[PDB]
Amino acid sequence: LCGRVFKVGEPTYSCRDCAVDPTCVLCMECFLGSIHRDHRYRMTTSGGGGFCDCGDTEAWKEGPYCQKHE
Ligand SMILES: [Zn+2]
Ligand SMILES: [Zn+2]
Ligand SMILES: [Zn+2]
Repeated sequence: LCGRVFKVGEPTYSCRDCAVDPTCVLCMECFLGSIHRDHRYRMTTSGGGGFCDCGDTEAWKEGPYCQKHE
């Protein structure tokens, strides 16, 4: 229920422990309210476009939702 579309220069966060593949990402809001802030995460700046995968159970091996969207 996030669905945020990233803007130019916006940080995106993946979790190296939980992402199903390297394109699985969270926006800043969802990352900071998720279990993955305590994991090995990777921040990549968006060039614009793409979207947050919070809530997609097929994107995450654990912790698919943040506290705001669960
Ligand atoms: Zn989000
Ligand atoms: Zn969320
Ligand atoms: Zn994780």
